[PDB]
Amino acid sequence: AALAAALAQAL
Repeated sequence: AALAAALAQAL
């Protein structure tokens, strides 16, 4: 989830 969240933001 952590990784999910961050990329959501990044992309």
